Amino acid sequence: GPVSVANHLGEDAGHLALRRDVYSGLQKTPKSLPPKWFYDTVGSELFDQITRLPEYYPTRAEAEILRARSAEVASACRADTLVELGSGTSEKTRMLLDALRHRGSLRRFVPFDVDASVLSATATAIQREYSGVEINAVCGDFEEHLTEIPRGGRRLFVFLGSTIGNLTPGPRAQFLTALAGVMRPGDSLLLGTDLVKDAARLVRAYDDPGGVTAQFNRNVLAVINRELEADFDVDAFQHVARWNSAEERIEMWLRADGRQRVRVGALDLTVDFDAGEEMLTEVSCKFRPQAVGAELAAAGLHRIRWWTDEAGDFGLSLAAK
Ligand SMILES: O=C(O)[C@H](Cc1cnc[nH]1)n1cccc1
Repeated sequence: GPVSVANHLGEDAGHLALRRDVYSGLQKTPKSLPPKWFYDTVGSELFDQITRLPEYYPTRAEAEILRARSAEVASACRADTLVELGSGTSEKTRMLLDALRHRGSLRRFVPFDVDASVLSATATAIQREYSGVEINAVCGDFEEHLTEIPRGGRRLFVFLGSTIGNLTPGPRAQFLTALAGVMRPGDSLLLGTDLVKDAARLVRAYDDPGGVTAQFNRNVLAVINRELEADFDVDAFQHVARWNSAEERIEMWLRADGRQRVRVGALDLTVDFDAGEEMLTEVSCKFRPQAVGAELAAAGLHRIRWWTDEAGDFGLSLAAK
């Protein structure tokens, strides 16, 4: 089947994004940075390791549900088109493509991510594995290009791994409304959400003893050093995995050991950390089963299936327009 890659991000859309977020976030109280900057190539290789740590259940837990329920997903949604908000490199992507193909209905695949080079490699791979699938890959972001996803057929939009947990409730409803807004009736969304559980287990999942997560968190300082010509003393920031009980969310902070004075050249800006000051680099919202379905409803989607792993750790929702 034919490939297409359509690119809607400027050649430097990523750099200007990085300059804006760092400039704004290094000047607020407390300092905060978006988590999307974790995922350069070094960072992406660290995230590949996190998914295989014993402490980090979410990848395994979702995998278990999908290894069991992918057929039922394909049966209930009847889609001929799989749209992934994500790069399409997962094993779980092949689970869902397998289900639609086994159902005799796999006609089209639409990966939707921001790195065109990842999309082009994904399309090549999928096009070799699945004869007779059209791979319409889209390079864009959620804030402006969800309308660039192709029309027609019955579409299953997929957004796994509790990625939506990276969105606090304000931006989260703003995303679900936009997505449901581009969905046609008969389309359906598959959404993974990590569930509230024992806080001791939540905190260990985000601070593994060897510190693979610690390097992942600190890696944000390396990306800023390199792409904005800053001088973070990366070794003098400490990984801190916090449980925010009232918002029911994990938080990833960097605590500054000793007063730091960092200068980001490309921005012509100097920031200051007091000794022990902590910067927010991620939130990882955990969910309750009723609150997920209710939130889907606010956006105009009606959950028809909810699915849990054998242990109750992770939830997969299937909702229709
Ligand atoms: O929330 C998560 O556990 C991860 C990020 C992360 C893993 N360990 C520390 N941070 N994730 C998954 C989708 C989007 C972010």
